Amino acid sequence: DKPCGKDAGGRVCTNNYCCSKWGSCGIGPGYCGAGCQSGGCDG
Repeated sequence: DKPCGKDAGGRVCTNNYCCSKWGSCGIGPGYCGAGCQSGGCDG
């Protein structure tokens, strides 16, 4: 499995997902909240 965000250069999944603080792509409270490095986040 591969990184996103700071541990990749910024990019995320092709879907409107969010990048968690350690490079895991997906959706959830710590993915799209104040944890978000990049992607379709709410904050």
